[PDB]
Amino acid sequence: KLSEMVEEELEQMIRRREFGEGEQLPSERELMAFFNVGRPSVREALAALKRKGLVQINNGERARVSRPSADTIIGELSGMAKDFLSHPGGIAHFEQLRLFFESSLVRYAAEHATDEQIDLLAKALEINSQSLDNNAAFIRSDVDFHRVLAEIPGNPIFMAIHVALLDWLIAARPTVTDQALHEHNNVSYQQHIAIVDAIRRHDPDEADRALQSH
Amino acid sequence: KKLSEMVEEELEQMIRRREFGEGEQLPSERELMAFFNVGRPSVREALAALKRKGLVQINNGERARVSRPSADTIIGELSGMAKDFLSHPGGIAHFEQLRLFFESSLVRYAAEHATDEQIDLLAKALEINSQSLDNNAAFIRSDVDFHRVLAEIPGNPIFMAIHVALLDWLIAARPTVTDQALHEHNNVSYQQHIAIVDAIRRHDPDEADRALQSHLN
Ligand SMILES: CC(=O)N[C@H]1[C@H]([C@H](O)[C@H](O)CO)O[C@](O)(C(=O)O)C[C@@H]1O
Ligand SMILES: [Zn+2]
Repeated sequence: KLSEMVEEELEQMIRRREFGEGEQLPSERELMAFFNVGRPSVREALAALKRKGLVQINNGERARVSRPSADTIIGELSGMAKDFLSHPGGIAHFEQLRLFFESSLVRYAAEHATDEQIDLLAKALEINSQSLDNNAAFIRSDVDFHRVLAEIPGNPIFMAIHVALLDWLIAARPTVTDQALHEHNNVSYQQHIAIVDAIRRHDPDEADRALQSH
Repeated sequence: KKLSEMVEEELEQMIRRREFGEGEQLPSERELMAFFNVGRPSVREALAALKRKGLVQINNGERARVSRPSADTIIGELSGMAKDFLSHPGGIAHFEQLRLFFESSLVRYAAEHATDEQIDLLAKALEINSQSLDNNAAFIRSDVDFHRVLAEIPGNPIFMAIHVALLDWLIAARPTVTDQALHEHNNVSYQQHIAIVDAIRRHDPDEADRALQSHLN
């Protein structure tokens, strides 16, 4: 069990950046005095770290830390984020994460959007008088509103982030029906109108409140 | 820029607006060429991108059928997007601003909702900042932990894990200042952390937001 404990502490020390990305790990003898454990426990812990891919060890050299890659960190977070959606409280936690992003977007637009950008937002809400399918018009207005909103700050990754957050939720649910989208879109349209009204008034507090009115 | 990208974007928007439903066949390549007035190579590139994005399914050489991205496709797309942007000079700045937008909402939340116990957790994190001003590694750990304490205030385990992982990557990625600059550089970060906590103690979200923007802008 001692070997598991030095393994866990060494893994945490690696994540805490107490060791860089070099051969930085101490020798076996130092690890023994550091933890007050025997050479077998130290040897076993190092072997487990190597099998996990956390260190490189050659020919009785000193271990070299190899931090988890971007893909493994991302893989862990994404599996966590995906699993939570199967629980009702996971859906609530993920909606709040999305809300944090959308709050900052609507507050930023209210304080920084030019008149040209505000007109772009309002145009996204413009429903044609001759529109034959009002439900389709609301779906179109919904997509177009969020694209303009997410692009206002000029950051080229924001739009992909916003779309990924909605896609993430949709992917865990069975396909949305046309009928349920209709009442959701009607609700969304009202909330978008109030947000744009607040952005026109350059009022971030009002914009945030229209977003959160639930 | 490219004609194929223009066809890609318009087709994606049409898919997301349900101008094509979920599961039906997209019009044929020939129909798409006339619809957009582009050549077949542009249509094929566009459809290939839509397949990569999980917006269409094309199996065993069939015609494209509208689908929706799975979790793995979404993750793959975000990871490819981040690698493309980070390969440009200064691209990491786009993610620094991403962290800032999320943390702005977090500190506003903290100012309105933090309990007295949560404020004490924050004050304790400031103490570890003050004791770490002369070691880069230690101060970076104290800096990350300070923002972790903030990120735990909502009680949201998904936001906290992702947000902290993001800022931890960003803070540790910045090249280290020289030894002579280090003490005062860390002190600037520490003083700004105090101002964030002070605004949260006064339950003033506007003040907390302003202190956060001086910290990260
Ligand atoms: C003077 C200065 O720029 N300090 C910055 C520090 C350092 O970049 C970091 O500690 C590595 O030295 O990071 C922050 O605290 C942070 O990202 O949370 C913001 C702060 O503005
Ligand atoms: Zn900081």
